[PDB]
Amino acid sequence: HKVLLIGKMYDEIGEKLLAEYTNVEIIKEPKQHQIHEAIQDVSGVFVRYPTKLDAQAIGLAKNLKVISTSGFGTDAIDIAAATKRGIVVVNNPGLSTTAVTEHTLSMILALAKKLTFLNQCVKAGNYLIRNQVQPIQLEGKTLGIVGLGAIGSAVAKICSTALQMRVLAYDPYVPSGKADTVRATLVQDLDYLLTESDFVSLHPELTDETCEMFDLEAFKKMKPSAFLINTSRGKVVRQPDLVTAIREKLIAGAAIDVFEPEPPAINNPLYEFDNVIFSPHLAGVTPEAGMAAALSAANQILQVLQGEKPPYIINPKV
Amino acid sequence: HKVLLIGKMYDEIGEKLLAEYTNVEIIKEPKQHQIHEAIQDVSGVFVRYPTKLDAQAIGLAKNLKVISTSGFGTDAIDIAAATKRGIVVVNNPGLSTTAVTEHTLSMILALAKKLTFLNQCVKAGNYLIRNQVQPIQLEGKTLGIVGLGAIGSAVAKICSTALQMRVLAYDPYVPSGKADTVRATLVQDLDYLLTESDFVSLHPELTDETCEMFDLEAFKKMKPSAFLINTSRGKVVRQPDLVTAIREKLIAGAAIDVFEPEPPAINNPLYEFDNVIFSPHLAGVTPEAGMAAALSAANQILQVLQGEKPPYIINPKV
Ligand SMILES: NC(=O)c1ccc[n+]([C@@H]2O[C@H](COP(=O)([O-])OP(=O)(O)OC[C@H]3O[C@@H](n4cnc5c(N)ncnc54)[C@H](OP(=O)(O)O)[C@@H]3O)[C@@H](O)[C@H]2O)c1
Ligand SMILES: NC(=O)c1ccc[n+]([C@@H]2O[C@H](COP(=O)([O-])OP(=O)(O)OC[C@H]3O[C@@H](n4cnc5c(N)ncnc54)[C@H](OP(=O)(O)O)[C@@H]3O)[C@@H](O)[C@H]2O)c1
Ligand SMILES: NC(=O)c1ccc[n+]([C@@H]2O[C@H](COP(=O)([O-])OP(=O)(O)OC[C@H]3O[C@@H](n4cnc5c(N)ncnc54)[C@H](O)[C@@H]3O)[C@@H](O)[C@H]2O)c1
Ligand SMILES: NC(=O)c1ccc[n+]([C@@H]2O[C@H](COP(=O)([O-])OP(=O)(O)OC[C@H]3O[C@@H](n4cnc5c(N)ncnc54)[C@H](O)[C@@H]3O)[C@@H](O)[C@H]2O)c1
Repeated sequence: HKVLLIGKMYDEIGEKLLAEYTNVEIIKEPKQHQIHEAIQDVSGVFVRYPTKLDAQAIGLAKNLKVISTSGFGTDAIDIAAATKRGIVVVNNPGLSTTAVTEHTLSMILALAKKLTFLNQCVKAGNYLIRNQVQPIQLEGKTLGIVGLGAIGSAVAKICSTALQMRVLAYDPYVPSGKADTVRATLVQDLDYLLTESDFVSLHPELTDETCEMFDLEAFKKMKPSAFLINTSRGKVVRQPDLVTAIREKLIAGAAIDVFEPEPPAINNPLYEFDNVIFSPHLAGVTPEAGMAAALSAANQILQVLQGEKPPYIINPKV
Repeated sequence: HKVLLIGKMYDEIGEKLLAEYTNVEIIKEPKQHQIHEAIQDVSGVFVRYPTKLDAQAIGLAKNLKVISTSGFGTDAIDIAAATKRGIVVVNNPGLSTTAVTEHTLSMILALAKKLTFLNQCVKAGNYLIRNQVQPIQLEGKTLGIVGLGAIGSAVAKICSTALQMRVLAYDPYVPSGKADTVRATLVQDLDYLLTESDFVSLHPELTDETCEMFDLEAFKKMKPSAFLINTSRGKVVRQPDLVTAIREKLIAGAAIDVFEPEPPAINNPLYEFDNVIFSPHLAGVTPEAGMAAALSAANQILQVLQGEKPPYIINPKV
């Protein structure tokens, strides 16, 4: 059996696991022709997010039996083309809770302390900015969490207890006792969260219900002094609404790690604003998180080649 | 009685407290001649850090009975000239523990997530940096704390419990039980802290013993992958040693909020490096912290004018 890695894994341990049982070829940032030639006789494919696996490549891969993404997202793979050939598409979700939690805290604190802005002011000799702008004390402020899942709960717990924040959570699919557990208050009215919050951090699953759930109307209800943090999925925010909200001062700032579409263009209208900070979809990509996802991707590839059913099938009908 | 504020307070509540009992004049970023004319008939003086109160101004102030700084630092005031005239010099220390704790966490997390760097990479269209640089997971890393006082203990507590870090503390004037209380380990050998730590955060009092205690030899013992965080006092670091340490990759980065001297010059050699981030001595300057220091400065000014002894006398011999 031969296996093709389109893009490197997040940690070489998954590659050595694969090399012990299959013939592996790795290609980095490939052109389409490289993909076409290397995929023809291969049994398994790994795809480093967010590069795309199209129907032409899938059709050219005569022996292909398993496709594994690098993380949770499967929007870059032509899943329909893979199910038509009966090819298993496999996921690697939920291995980066701690990484994203830490990343969310870093971005909440960064906005609160105005870190990126005050850094340039000092590097530009404007230390006298001490007399103009002031950092925000997180203690006693209200954090609003959209989505009280694995990451939302962990962020909720740290902010209420260690950082002494009041935390509200909006999540229609969770009991109020789950908020109590992490010292938060569940709220059924998103409006109450939006009007109450000094910081809003998005952690919901991307559904039809949450797609673009943060639009202009939401940004109007938010405090003008409040900040948005999005480490969930890019589609949760209606991007031009955020541009307008930032421009017209409907909110005070933003920190985002997830874009729509991905990769974002080099002329994205949000890059202009100084009160909007960015990270290139790395909240879940620490060495520890990458090692878990790499081992998970290798394992699910091997199990399919050995006929054992893997845990994270995206198209269980095949 | 008349009172002069050289620089604004960190919150207008101390000024309204003063105006209720005295005739107040406020001057912002003044030239020396403004200070000389406004100080002659005044009974009390407030000095916004870090502007200087020199012996000429103190000699021109015939009715001056109390000088209060804005915060802990008194190095900008000619204390010797004030004691020669029997003038009380008063401090306002210890009112910003929570502010500095939060600020230290923001800077530890910022360095760990490479925040300022990854922000420019996205704003410059280099989202593909995902494949080059990776953030650091704080869980299980070793934090070394120099100075287990009010702020050091609070930082220690949050990092060991909420952030799941291993914390070592070096502090010759503290029992090992104090480290146990915040889930840290006291270490008597600074070398052990330096060689063990992935992040070193400075929180000691500035003494002869701690002055420039972080020099080149210390930076050599630190891990090349480790980061320095300094929110204590600028004199704790030998500044050109840090420039050398950063240049020659003895440490991996730095986040500093306190300079030597203050204010720092516009051509400070550290501004060049991208792995060194800055804030203009604002770790203790949140609205909540400023309001406490402002009320404390007003109160100590009024008590001296009313002959009641204030709590934070710097020259108790007068
Ligand atoms: N973590 C972040 O990246 C982050 C988060 C929030 C805010 N910020 C930035 O921080 C700055 C402070 O804004 P704010 O939230 O405190 O509200 P603000 O009312 O805009 O700022 C308060 C004071 O700072 C002045 N100011 C604003 N921008 C300035 C600048 N570039 N240079 C010098 N002075 C400036 C304002 O003067 P004028 O009204 O005359 O301009 C005002 O006197 C803003 O530029 C904002 O974009 C950055
Ligand atoms: N919070 C912060 O501000 C902070 C903290 C730490 C590090 N940093 C910065 O982050 C960058 C990553 O450094 P590292 O700690 O991960 O060790 P590193 O070995 O210098 O970087 C690892 C990979 O990233 C590449 N790299 C370094 N700087 C780059 C740049 N400006 N643009 C594109 N690629 C770059 C390196 O390529 P080459 O070896 O060929 O250059 C190497 O392949 C460094 O520039 C460092 O100064 C920022
Ligand atoms: N930036 C990254 O690298 C990265 C890494 C991993 C995950 N993520 C994303 O972060 C987000 C959170 O991940 P997770 O592990 O906590 O997922 P999770 O499944 O554990 O929790 C998601 C929550 O969303 C809630 N939710 C569903 N509909 C909602 C709605 N209309 N309003 C509010 N909440 C709703 C669900 O009830 C659930 O509690 C996900 O979107 C995931 O794709 C990002
Ligand atoms: N950036 C800011 O805005 C700001 C604000 C307030 C305080 N600070 C500074 O932060 C630092 C910490 O403040 P704090 O309130 O916790 O003071 P603190 O008095 O409560 O604690 C200081 C600690 O330093 C310890 N120490 C003394 N000598 C030492 C040595 N050789 N090695 C290691 N430790 C030693 C003392 O035993 C004490 O525990 C101080 O230097 C203070 O001036 C900065």
